[PDB]
Amino acid sequence: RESINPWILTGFADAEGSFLLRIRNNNKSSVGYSTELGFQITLHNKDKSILENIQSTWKVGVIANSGDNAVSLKVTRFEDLKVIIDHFEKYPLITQKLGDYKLFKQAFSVMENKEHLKENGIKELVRIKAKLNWGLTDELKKAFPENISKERSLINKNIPNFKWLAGFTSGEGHFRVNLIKSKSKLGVQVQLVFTITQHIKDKNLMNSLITYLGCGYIYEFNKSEFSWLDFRVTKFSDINDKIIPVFQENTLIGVKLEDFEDWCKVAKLIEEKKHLTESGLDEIKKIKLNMNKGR
DNA sequence: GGGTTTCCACTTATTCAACATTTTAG
DNA sequence: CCTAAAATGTTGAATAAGTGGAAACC
Ligand SMILES: [Ca+2]
Ligand SMILES: [Ca+2]
Ligand SMILES: [Ca+2]
Ligand code: NA
Repeated sequence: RESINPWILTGFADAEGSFLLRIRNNNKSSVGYSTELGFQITLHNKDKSILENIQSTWKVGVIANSGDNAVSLKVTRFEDLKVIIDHFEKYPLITQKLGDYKLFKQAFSVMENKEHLKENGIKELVRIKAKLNWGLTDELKKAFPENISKERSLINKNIPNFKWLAGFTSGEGHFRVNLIKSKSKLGVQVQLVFTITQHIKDKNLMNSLITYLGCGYIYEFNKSEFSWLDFRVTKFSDINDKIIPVFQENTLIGVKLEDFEDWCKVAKLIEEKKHLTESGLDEIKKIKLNMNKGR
């Protein structure tokens, strides 16, 4: 029954939200197409209570299973989309997703004017959809023979505050205990790692985390044709003095919170040098077993 | 109406989270 | 030598993004 701070909500939407525009062949519509406009977040079942909390913050949206292991919050009821717009006007998005929101807003105006029931409005929705997310299907492009741009301006914005960061990290952030086989006396080095992962279309934002948080580095990764970035922090001093205090003051949501708290336990032990004792490493190992995929 | 809207079931691709090992720095 | 810090690479599923079907609203 708890609500979410609005900037945390926008950071979580930058991480996990998606805007939807359906343009559907419909034999019963006057113009031959019906439409649906919306916002949605799909998460693993274990984080259903986040969706319930967003739903009670906005008082809009419906929650439904999405397959066997996930669950969605979807807002497509047209009048309820005014809450979505009012929220993201007041607490605006930061990632390239802001561009998708701007297209969602253009689609909202077409629909608010009832133009989507006419030829000209459907054509404008098609032009808007061509720039949104994955674009037009081949079928829908062939149905609207017209030179239609798929290009948009890139978004370039700075992290607005640490609440946005707590929300974004609740989505994309990762805290772990990395056990490194070592030549140390004890034979296992404990490394705490904070990671944020993102596609390269938001390299600017990613690169800025180094300055925003005053620590870390960025790597690129390649998997066949796909590319993404990690921001990482591995220096214990930065973890303990910069990362941990941020998220104690700006509280994570979801089960990621419990992983952060467990991570902070191991930070305490390292600060006490108990990671260099057998009784310590044993406890660290137990804590790690119950984090992330092992929870 | 009956054209339009809204919801639920369910699918798809891949961008995330996750992870361990291997070097390097100091 | 002893630890800490950074780099090297994967992996596969939790995301993002999307479609089929139809009840029922206005
Ligand atoms: Ca994302
Ligand atoms: Ca995500
Ligand atoms: Ca490599
Ligand atoms: Na996530």
